[PDB]
Amino acid sequence: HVETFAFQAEIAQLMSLIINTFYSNKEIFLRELISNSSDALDKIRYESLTDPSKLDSGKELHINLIPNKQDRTLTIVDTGIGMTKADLINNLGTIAKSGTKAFMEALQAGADISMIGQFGVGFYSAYLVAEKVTVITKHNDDEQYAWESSAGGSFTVRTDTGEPMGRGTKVILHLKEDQTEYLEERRIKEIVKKHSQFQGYPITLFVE
Amino acid sequence: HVETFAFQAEIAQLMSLIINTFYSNKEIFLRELISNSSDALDKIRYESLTDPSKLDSGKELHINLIPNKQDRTLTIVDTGIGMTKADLINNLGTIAKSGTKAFMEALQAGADISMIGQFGVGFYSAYLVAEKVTVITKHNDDEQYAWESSAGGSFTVRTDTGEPMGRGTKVILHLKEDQTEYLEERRIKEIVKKHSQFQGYPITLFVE
Ligand SMILES: CCn1cnc2c(N)ncnc21
Ligand SMILES: CCn1cnc2c(N)ncnc21
Repeated sequence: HVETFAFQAEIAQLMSLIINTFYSNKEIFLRELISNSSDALDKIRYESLTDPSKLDSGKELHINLIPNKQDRTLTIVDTGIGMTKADLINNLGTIAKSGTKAFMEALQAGADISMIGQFGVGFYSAYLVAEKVTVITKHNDDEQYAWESSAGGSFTVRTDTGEPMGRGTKVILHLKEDQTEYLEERRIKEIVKKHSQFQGYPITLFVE
Repeated sequence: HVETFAFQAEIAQLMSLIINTFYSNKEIFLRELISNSSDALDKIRYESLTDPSKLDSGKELHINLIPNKQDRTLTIVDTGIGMTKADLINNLGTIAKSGTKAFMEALQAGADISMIGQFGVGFYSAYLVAEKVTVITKHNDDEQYAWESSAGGSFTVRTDTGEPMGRGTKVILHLKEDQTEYLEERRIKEIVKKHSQFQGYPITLFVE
């Protein structure tokens, strides 16, 4: 079945600022989520150094970028450590609150939105370009789940019925109608080469 | 007793470049290590969300900066997750190698040293200002250890005899003789306010 939850009020308010506030360097959402995938991979790798059996769910450590003009979605796939039910419901929220509140301070007090990842809340930069975000995720210790929000204050969590992925995370961006440039091959290569490309696992772009 | 180990050749070569290569924005070492402390704290906090008993070794989550003109040392203390014997010997090394090799690519191919933390190897920026670095560390699952290097290719690891700290990490910088400006109160406040001060735990400076 499906459970509906409210965002914490500060995450709710950050999400409203991102959605509305007119801002035209929206391409940063992609380095932020590639960066989140990098971290996830570092974590399952690190864990696998004292327990090779954590990799039983997959040896491959990579990030895939999969545009789809027909569904109008850009998907970021990584084979990182994934996320548990408590992560999606309570735990990531709690860790996010301070980063959030602080970021909202830096926003109304000078600084620009490109600095979201410096406060550990880059994930929400998805809402620059996406109307709905769907996250399919699987951690060694837990079931596969789907998390979904279109913002406006709430989110859903159901255990995921569909195709098993073994371990990792798949962020599905349902792109706003004026944001389709991010489904184009060379738009994508340009950003990926531009920003993120220090770290550090293979980033493969799937051509349609 | 004391065990002596060789650095991996790429860490050895990064450490030589940092030590020698004349470079005059050396104040970045401090945001890099404050940033490492921030991460450590995020990790023990995150872990404590599904197991409050991880905090049995200390509820306080903070970073202390302790200059000492007499011993000529600047110490960074955090009550983060700390580091185990395998972390100091094998595990952090392994995770560092790619970041390292890549950073050395960016160094001889344009980019400047301020970008060390972007490759997850900021810790080594200590050697801009320190001749010897001593690290006292304690993880819930392991004994207290001391790690020490003056570079030139090797490092030591002994189980730490002295004053128990409960949990966390204490980075002791034995400052080079021309680097004593980093023992001054307002030098320290200036850098700490300048760079790092988005995230996100209390940073307390101890006055002598
Ligand atoms: C910070 C939480 N978080 C955000 N993105 C991810 C991810 N792709 N994999 C695992 N955890 C994540
Ligand atoms: C990346 C490894 N690492 C570097 N610094 C620390 C630290 N203070 N506490 C825990 N781990 C650390």
